[PDB]
Amino acid sequence: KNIESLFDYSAGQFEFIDHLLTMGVGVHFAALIFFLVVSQFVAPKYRIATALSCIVMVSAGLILNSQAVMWTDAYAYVDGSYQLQDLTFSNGYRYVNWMATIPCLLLQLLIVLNLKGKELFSTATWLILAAWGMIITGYVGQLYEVDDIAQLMIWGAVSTAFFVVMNWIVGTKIFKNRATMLGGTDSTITKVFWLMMFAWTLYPIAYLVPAFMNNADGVVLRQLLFTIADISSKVIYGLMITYIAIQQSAAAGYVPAQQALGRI
Ligand SMILES: *C/C=C(C)/C=C/C=C(C)/C=C/C1=C(C)CCCC1(C)C
Ligand SMILES: CCCCCCCC/C=C\CCCCCCCC(=O)O
Ligand SMILES: [Cl-]
Ligand SMILES: [Cl-]
Repeated sequence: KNIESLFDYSAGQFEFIDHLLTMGVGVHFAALIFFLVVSQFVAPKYRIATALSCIVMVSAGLILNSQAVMWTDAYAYVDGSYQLQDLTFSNGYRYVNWMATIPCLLLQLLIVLNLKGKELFSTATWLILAAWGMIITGYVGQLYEVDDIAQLMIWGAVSTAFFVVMNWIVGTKIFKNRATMLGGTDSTITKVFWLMMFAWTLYPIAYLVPAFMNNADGVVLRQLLFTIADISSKVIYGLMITYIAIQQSAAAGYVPAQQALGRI
């Protein structure tokens, strides 16, 4: 049902996609160790924001690892090209993983925004419901990326509605709570919003690839877009969230944070 299944791949195409996914695994697990070691310099009220980046690194790292092994399982070099064998490859498992990773990305944002108690629980709930609506409708949509492009588009429109409403909740909370933020991170959090808008918008662009580039090079482009988007939305984002957490920790008088920033 996926466009990947439609084509044979050149050695170049096949190896590049393998390299993209493998590099993706390496970057996320390398970043994992960074987040782990810097977590000790985060104050208790923010430390979970850094822990969530560790959780996202392993979650994303495992889905990329799984996609890479699925890629090599599904194809073999036969008569001059990589051709589909008995096992299958699908991006559908990415969508399932988003059900977990996207709530984690959203939660760590709410934490460094200094949301607490009732407002934190209510905002998280609405955000996660919006994200789940987006992911599920998008998942259904991509089941038709070969059979029914028109249906892919309509589910995509519904998904985009959830996306836009989710982004409005995010923007509203960021620009409202910006003032509460310490150590100059009221400025930094604004860049985080725009990083999110940019990186997350790459995913619906990837979703539309079967509509505007239905060929083997389109398959490569989609994996390339996922790689840019994953690294930006999880790793670069996590680094900024953790930077914000440490800076606010230091401004709040957390000595390990103050000492850590002092060494650099
Ligand atoms: C780390 C993974 C992330 C941040 C995934 C984000 C995914 C999206 C923003 C998905 C968006 C979609 C649409 C807005 C419409 C087309 C269907 C989706 C689910 C790809
Ligand atoms: C934050 C951005 C992260 C960037 C990750 C992507 C790094 C590698 C990017 C690709 C370089 C272009 C490779 C040339 C493609 C050759 C076409 C092909 O062989 O199929
Ligand atoms: Cl604290
Ligand atoms: Cl993920």
